[PDB]
Order: sequence, then C-alpha cells, then structure tokens
Amino acid sequence: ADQLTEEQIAEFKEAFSLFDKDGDGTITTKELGTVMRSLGQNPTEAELQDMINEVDADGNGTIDFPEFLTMMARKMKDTDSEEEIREAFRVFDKDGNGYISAAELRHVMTNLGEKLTDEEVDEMIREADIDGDGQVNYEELVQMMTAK
Ligand SMILES: [Ca+2]
Ligand SMILES: [Ca+2]
Ligand SMILES: [Ca+2]
Ligand SMILES: [Ca+2]
Repeated sequence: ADQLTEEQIAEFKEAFSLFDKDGDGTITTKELGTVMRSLGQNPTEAELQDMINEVDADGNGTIDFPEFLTMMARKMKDTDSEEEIREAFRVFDKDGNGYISAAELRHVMTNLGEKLTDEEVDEMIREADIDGDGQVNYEELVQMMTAK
C-alpha cells in the first residue's frame, strides 16, 4: 500500500485551494480558468474545456483533488523515493519470475487462510494489467495500490 508522502499531499492542499477559492474540494472550469490564460489573453471556451477534460478523467467539468494530483503521477509512476518499497514485489513474488501471477497470489492467500478463486484474483489483475500485455511488473503493481 504505497502513495505520495503525507507531507507533500498536505502542501499540495494549499496549491489546490489556490484554484478552488470556495473550498468545495473540486475546482470548476471557471475557478481554474481564472488562473489560466483568461487572466491575460482571450482564450476560446474550447481551450478551457480541453485543459479541464484532459485531466478530468470523469468528465464532470471539475478537477477533483486526485485529478489535480494526476499531474505528479505523470512525472513519476510511484512519486516515491524509497527503494526498500520495491522489495515488497519480490517478497510476494516467491517464484522470482519477475511478474506477479495468479498462482503466486493464490499461495499467499492460502498461507493467510483465505480461500480465493482465480476469478477473485482477476479483480486485482485487471487493475494492474490496464494495457493487457499479460504481465504485471512493478509499475503495474502500483496501480492495484492506488485509484483506477
Ligand atoms: Ca470550487
Ligand atoms: Ca472530475
Ligand atoms: Ca511471479
Ligand atoms: Ca501489464
């Protein structure tokens, strides 16, 4: 279970409120738009819509806190600095095959006394294997520990 440090999230809450003047927790097209090029030049509404929708995966017309934080996730997949976190991969990947596999996870669940089926494991595999390449590497593992 890994994420950006709480220290950074706390400081970014202040950066979020820079755009959200009302504090509703969602930045509207106009609340962010004020800080965008509308302050200087005369951009077309279509330009504002483009900038908003490109990060608003939901298409609500509002930038939520994690949508704002998506910009950091573009720069680094994990946005974390601890190399010891990478070890959690090989702790779970007992067979050392370089990827996570259903059989690998089935045994860990069995060790914990959980009786999951192959389809139950797939619920986590689809979260990781977004590109459908058939292999779950560390960057894909991070996807299971974070939002969709
Ligand atoms: Ca707002
Ligand atoms: Ca949204
Ligand atoms: Ca494996
Ligand atoms: Ca993959």
